[PDB]
Amino acid sequence: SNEDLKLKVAKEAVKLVKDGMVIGLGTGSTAALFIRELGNRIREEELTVFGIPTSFEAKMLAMQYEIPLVTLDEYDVDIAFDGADEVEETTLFLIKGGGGCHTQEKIVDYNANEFVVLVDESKLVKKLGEKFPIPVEVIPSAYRVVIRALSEMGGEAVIRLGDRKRGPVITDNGNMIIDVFMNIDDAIELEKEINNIPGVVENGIFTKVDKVLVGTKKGVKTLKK
Amino acid sequence: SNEDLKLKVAKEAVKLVKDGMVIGLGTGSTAALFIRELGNRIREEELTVFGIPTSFEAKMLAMQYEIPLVTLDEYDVDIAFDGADEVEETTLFLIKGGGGCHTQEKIVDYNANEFVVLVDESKLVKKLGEKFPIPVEVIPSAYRVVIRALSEMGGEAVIRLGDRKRGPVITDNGNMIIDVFMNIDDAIELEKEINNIPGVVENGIFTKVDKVLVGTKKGVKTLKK
Amino acid sequence: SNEDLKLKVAKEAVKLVKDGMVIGLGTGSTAALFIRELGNRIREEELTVFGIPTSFEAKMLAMQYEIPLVTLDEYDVDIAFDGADEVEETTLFLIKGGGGCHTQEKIVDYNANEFVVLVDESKLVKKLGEKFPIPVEVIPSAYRVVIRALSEMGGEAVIRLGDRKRGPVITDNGNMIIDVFMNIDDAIELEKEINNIPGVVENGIFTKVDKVLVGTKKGVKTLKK
Amino acid sequence: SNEDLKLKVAKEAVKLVKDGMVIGLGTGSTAALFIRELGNRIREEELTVFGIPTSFEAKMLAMQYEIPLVTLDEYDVDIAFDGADEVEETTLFLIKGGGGCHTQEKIVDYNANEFVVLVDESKLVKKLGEKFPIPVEVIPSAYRVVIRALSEMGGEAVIRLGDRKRGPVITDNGNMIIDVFMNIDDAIELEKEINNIPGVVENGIFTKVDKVLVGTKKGVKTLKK
Ligand SMILES: [Cl-]
Ligand SMILES: [Cl-]
Ligand SMILES: [Cl-]
Ligand SMILES: [Cl-]
Repeated sequence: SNEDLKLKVAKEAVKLVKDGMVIGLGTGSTAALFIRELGNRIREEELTVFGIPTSFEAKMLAMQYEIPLVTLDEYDVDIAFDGADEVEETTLFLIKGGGGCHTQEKIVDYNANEFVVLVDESKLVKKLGEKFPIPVEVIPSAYRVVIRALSEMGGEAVIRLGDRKRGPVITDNGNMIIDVFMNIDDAIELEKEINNIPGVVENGIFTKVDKVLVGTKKGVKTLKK
Repeated sequence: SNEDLKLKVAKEAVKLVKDGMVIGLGTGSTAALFIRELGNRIREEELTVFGIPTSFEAKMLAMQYEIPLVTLDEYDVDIAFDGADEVEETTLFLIKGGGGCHTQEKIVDYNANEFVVLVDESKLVKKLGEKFPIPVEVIPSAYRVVIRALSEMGGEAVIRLGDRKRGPVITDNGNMIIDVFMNIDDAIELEKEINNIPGVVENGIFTKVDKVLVGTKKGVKTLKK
Repeated sequence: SNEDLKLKVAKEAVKLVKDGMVIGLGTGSTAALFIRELGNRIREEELTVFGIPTSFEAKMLAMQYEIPLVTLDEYDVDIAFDGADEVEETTLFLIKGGGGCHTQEKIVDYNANEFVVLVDESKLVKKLGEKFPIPVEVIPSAYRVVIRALSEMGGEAVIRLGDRKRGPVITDNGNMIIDVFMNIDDAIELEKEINNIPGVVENGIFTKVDKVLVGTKKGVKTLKK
Repeated sequence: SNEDLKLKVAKEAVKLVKDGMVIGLGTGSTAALFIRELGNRIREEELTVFGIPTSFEAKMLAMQYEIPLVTLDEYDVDIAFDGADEVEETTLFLIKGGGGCHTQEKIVDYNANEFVVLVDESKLVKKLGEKFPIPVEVIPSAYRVVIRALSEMGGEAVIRLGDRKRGPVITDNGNMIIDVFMNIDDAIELEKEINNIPGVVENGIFTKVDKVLVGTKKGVKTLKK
């Protein structure tokens, strides 16, 4: 699972943090390494830096690494750092939500002044959604009719089931997750269309990325449109 | 308040129900009268009719009037009956969610085989949203950034505060409500764009309807197309 | 995982269902097998039987096996069937909530006219909670202070984390789960005390049951008192 | 409604705050005045004091008066300040939850090193629960069986309905509120018994106060012991 490349991008990403910044703390294994680096760098350099978490996980990690936490209802974010399940090469469109936290991730990431994605090179894809389903957070009363709508749109949609709870996985917001495989022609339009299905709260297509840091065997390349 | 006209429309609407149907049970004063009529009809004619609620209000009234409730996750709705805050005369577009329940309302109403709106004549308007704000259900962590997005779209947005609970009104789904006055040029497109703001769950613009029953002093008229 | 003994108990349990009943549908592998048997019986005998689910799992299985679902807010349950993580041999006290659904389970199971536990023989224990921790559903804001409370009570408490969603496991009600090992010397009082910790929603000690059906190699035995 | 008395208690209460403390920020009109006073004192004396909110209201007010906010999952509370609907004179037992926020209030207030209640003189009563119902926060699926349980206990239990939303008032936690009139013979035991009803999250009886500051025409008096 490319941990050395993940750590490499985390250590490079943390250099972008400046004293006085409010930083969005992403979710997933790559973000988690970044949160540890930020925690270290805050302590060792006596920085005044606050974090806004994108999940209970990010919140609990921040606490462990002693990053002061604030909320988006109180502060704007200077830079949001987050991972991705896929990054489309030519567009820098993402699929996120493998970890079931795409809703709070999007809220922070799209609202930050800058949104930086942190990935190892294996996340790069030629075609978004070819090999990874789109996560969709759904109001529980609407699961059947959202599966219908997604199926009408050409998707193969399945409810995400839990490993440590019986039945559907539940998000930090109390909703279910449907994962849907789609042939994505126009990712911007598809993101809009899925969100307009009654019962859909948010989906894992991200189309507003400022830049992508990619850990490779050679180093860290930056991608920007 | 037009109670006479509301009762008239409810009494006429209940005649559309056929034995064996699953009926969507709307929310608000007019839908409440309909639920009473439906319960009375089920009793007096011994119909086998089930209901699917759009709110905890609808669930409680169904209990009170002995309408057996099933779930949208198992059954499609033959006819959904619901109220509206505004019905635009030329388009039959609606604003709903004055009572805070537009999200579950839309899940039921848009998915019903037939969606029938029940209003008294006072709800008819020349221009949608000229005199009533659009309810928007919002993930609580996102309220500040959603207010910003709505303001940047030209809206006057205010968080709805409560009287029987201190602070923000909370929906049946656990979220907050922002009410936003907007100049609605293209209702179909605005509905879509509001839903694509991160942190927005659903909004009160409704642009799909089968027919609108309107209680007037001379009787109930049916609007369609 | 004793699938023969679980299937055996499910097949015997379904015989207790009578035409016209409302049946509580439990959660977990043994309950799932019962739900299938029930659906088969309803179909092959053309029974008029309704279900009330204890979880999103039970809801989905009821859909799959064509059991019409109603609500506890409208109907009482004739017989609730559910599984257990442990059944104490002398008292028939249980631990439930291994699958994270103990809160809704307890709501249904304690209120049913008859509550029937279904287990294979491996679930029988000499001492409740010696080898299995008590699940505790917790308001997220409270997890730290609940860990403290449970520790004061002599428990070793740990937040349940997931792998299909990053971070804490979230219940069907949107809360967290703390699992706590305790030396249980009065189950009835411990259940009551845990529930009086601020931030605790419900716990997995069950001290009310009508009978326990146990699948053994020599047949299904029935335990009571 | 005794506004000058509330103000005078708030002004006296704020003197109890010391630099470096973490303070619990209560809910309701009297607490809101306290929050204003605290915000003023933090700014004017350049205190390093943090607040932990007991509601979305308290969080919103803190932000408005620029009190830095932390969470109970991160920090313990030195002093929690909160209001009350009733304060029984001889015992200092309280009823809280008039504003629908008793659950988060109890989580903070019971966990504080010191819990201070702020009331005007009109909140003092001879007998707890004689003139005011006990708020009870209830899992929505359980409202009928919880009404039943409370009624079996001798209570007159009624669902609290909203005025700025249709149907049941919903808490910050996404649950319903049932208000129940009871003849309270043993408050400590009743608090425990109500909490052990399946589907009850928390109730408004509070039995653990350190002191009560009372606003009277003459001044502010401290009740303790
Ligand atoms: Cl995620
Ligand atoms: Cl509404
Ligand atoms: Cl479970
Ligand atoms: Cl309150």
